[PDB]
Amino acid sequence: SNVSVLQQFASGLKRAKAAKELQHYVTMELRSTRFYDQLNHHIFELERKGGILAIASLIGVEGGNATRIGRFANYLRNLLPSNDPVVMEMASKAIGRLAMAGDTFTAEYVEFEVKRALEWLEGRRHAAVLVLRELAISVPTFFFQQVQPFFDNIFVAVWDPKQAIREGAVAALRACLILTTQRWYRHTFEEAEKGFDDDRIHGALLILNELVRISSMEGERLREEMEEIMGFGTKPRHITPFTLVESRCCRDLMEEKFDQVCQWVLKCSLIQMTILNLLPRLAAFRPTQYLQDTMNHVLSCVKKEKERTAAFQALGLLSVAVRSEFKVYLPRVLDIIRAALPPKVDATVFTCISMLARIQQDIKELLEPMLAVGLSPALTAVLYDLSRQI
Repeated sequence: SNVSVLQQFASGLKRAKAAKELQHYVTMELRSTRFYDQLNHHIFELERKGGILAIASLIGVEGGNATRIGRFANYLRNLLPSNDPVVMEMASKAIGRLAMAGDTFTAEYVEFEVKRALEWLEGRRHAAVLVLRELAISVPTFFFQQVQPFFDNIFVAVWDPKQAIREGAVAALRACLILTTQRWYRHTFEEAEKGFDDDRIHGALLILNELVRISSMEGERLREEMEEIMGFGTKPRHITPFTLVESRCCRDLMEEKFDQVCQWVLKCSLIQMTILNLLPRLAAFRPTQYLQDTMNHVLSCVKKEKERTAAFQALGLLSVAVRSEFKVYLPRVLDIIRAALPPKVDATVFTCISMLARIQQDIKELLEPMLAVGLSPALTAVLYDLSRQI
């Protein structure tokens, strides 16, 4: 569109931007090459979010080509070393979209990014971590090419005093460990124990919970389903239309967690959040001293604010995991819920009530306040699942 194209580009660069990007992608679906490259260069030079949007959308829609990959690789390699937050995450998304394009240059580009990430292992460390996460999720085959340098550099870079590095690198370790288990463990456990022996608390807890959770998917399945929250006999139309190491170390994992949860009860919110997330899975793997250590932190956090959601989620997982011994704290849990509801966050409280059902006739008396709270999709789905199961 030349002039109109440049105008729309400037407008998008200066909700509305998202709509403009979507329209541009839809137009690229139907649809010169030099003009498109020049427009991309103008938006790139000018703001950065619009440039990355245009580059990624045009690449993904129009399809990867040798000239396009060669011209846009320089733009990406210029964006990566220095940029601003949020824009970096968008750039990493664009890198992932280019990675999953499925071209001959994809292997070279992925190896180049992985090697530079390893060399790096703060707009650089976080960028490398995000790229590693995306490549692990998208291309396990080329992500498994470098595993020993992966572990060796990450086990040193993670324990640096940073938060975003921890958040991303733990997820990268999640993907790597999942791939390894589907297809190292001793080195991971040794490094985690050395680090554990307030920054060096939640990282070790996460690393141990990785082995515990991968060994036992039952605890993770409930969390995944709650986070998300025809017939064979039909006659087809007569006219067809056109168409081991994680089990033997899990004990030590739970052991080094029952003490950390008791120690860092209120040290340096983030640590409490991670502990609340990780305790129920460990108890689900192996439930009284561990149970008491988990109960203290969970019950303490439930009463407090800014952690009620995750604390109740952990409480529900604990109720599912421990059936008989958990009944002692039922009056405390019910009283806290009956205190929290009248103020109306409570959607997750309803979900945890559903998981607790996942029973007694007292639920008939408990029906009235939940209904009196009000309408919510979580409440409706919880009631429907309750009627299904019981």
